[PDB]
Amino acid sequence: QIMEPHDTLSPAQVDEYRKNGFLVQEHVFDEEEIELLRAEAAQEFASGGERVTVTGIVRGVHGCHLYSEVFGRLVRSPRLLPIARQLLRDDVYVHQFKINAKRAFVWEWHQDYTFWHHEDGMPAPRALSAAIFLDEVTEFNGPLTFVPGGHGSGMIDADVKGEGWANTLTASLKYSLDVETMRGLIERNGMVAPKGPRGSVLWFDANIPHSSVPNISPFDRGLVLITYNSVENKTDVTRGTRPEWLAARDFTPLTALQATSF
Amino acid sequence: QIMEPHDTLSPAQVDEYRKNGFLVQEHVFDEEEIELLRAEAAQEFASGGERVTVEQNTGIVRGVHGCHLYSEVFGRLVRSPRLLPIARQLLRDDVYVHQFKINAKRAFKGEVWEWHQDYTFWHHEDGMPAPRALSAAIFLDEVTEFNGPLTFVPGGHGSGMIDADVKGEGWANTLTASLKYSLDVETMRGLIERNGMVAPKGPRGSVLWFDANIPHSSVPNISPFDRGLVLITYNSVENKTDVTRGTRPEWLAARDFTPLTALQATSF
Ligand SMILES: O=C(O)CCC(=O)C(=O)O
Ligand code: PRO
Ligand code: PRO
Ligand SMILES: [O]
Repeated sequence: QIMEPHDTLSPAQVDEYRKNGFLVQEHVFDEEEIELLRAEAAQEFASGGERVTVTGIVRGVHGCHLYSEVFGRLVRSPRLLPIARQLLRDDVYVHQFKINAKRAFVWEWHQDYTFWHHEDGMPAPRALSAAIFLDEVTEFNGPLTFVPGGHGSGMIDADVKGEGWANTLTASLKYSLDVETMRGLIERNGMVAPKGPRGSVLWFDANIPHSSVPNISPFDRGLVLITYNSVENKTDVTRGTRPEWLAARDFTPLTALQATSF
Repeated sequence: QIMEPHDTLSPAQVDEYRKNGFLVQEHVFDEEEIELLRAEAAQEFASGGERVTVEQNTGIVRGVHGCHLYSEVFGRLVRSPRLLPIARQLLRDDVYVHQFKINAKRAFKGEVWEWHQDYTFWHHEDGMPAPRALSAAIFLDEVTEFNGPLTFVPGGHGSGMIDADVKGEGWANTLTASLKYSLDVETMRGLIERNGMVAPKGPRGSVLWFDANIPHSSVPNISPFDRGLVLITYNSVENKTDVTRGTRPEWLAARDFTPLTALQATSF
């Protein structure tokens, strides 16, 4: 049995990711694969307990690669792992895994690294996220939106609206970026909401500012977001404040799935 | 503590490797790193017992095999961030060590390596099912025209297995001056008349990457200079050898196919 030999990004793709802070690869996973991932997402939303977040409809579920065999395999996929290694220039592990159901009918502006630095003791922004598109992403179903090049600043200041971690994944975020700071970033660099078909992968930098608007449209915008971190960049578990299913503590380097008879 | 971020080959470098079947990177390891490896090699030649091979005319050391299984230093080298990411890159897979050897090719007494493709050996002796493997040869000494450099047929890997005459049952003569698989003389001449021969040179600490199927040879060293090479053969995990058709011990042909991970920088 055989897996396709590992594909990595071209030098122009790597340049684009480094310059913009994001990159889309279209049609990484096929329809049948996506539908497997959608079924498992639905299982996780149904049975995830305290790892589910909520009007009261599912907003997200966290940590599923620790609890689902299917998602545990996904993060080792040869479509994903080799690019994560290549971009981070290290062995890698999963810092965070989440499925953000942007149901058919806000995430405020933020840099992920800001969260992971302060909540989890991530020492440098040497991490990224791969967002797998379970639905077509269009202009109308609340696409992730970025300030391109906005990661080159580094961490940007934000008020800490909370003395807990409950508000880290609510509509009102613990470390939101203010209107004055964003207006500046946006006037300088612009805003971009990358689009793509079901099965695409959107890669984005831990430090890139991003947001998404409410989805009142008729279509869902399900994303599976896998955050890969450099093993060298492992979080300081002594500054960590969160459960495992938000901030991993097993730093074992990931290895790629091989083709087996089962 | 910080390891330098993993460096991979450029697209030009990869293209050169695929087209020629070999590639030199100069100055990968520094003198002090090489000296550590030289000292460990000397330990392995002194204590490897049955894993050590000697030259026939004289009894001086020819080779030692499997050291990554027995030396911690050599166990870490194979995981080095200077080596592992390139092997992963070139084999487009996770990888493991099929074979590890140190070929000492001393100053005046070092003997021939006749023309051979490594893959021919690994396929028939060890059950490697495709040539999706490569060797990284670390230069413990400057390799020059005169100290018996590995010599290749550039592009000679792109015909698969070439036809060889087999000498005997068993495997002792896989490591000798006269090899169990010797190449057909007219096919050799034809290969060479169309592709030429090249002996890559380079300073101490270089790495010479070469394809599992590239024809290669080396002459005796009559310089007053050693040519110690540490040869690490990485194989694709997908391409793991079929251990049911395997005829040799573990220190010639690995059985543990666990994918390798890179060394990190720790406080010890
Ligand atoms: O449409 C979505 O929100 C993606 C699919 C999903 O999250 C689910 O199957 O429950
Ligand atoms: O708390 C966290 O880590 C995730 C990622 C940024 C917003 N919510
Ligand atoms: O027997 C082997 O495996 C090595 C490679 C060719 C010569 N000796
Ligand atoms: O080799």
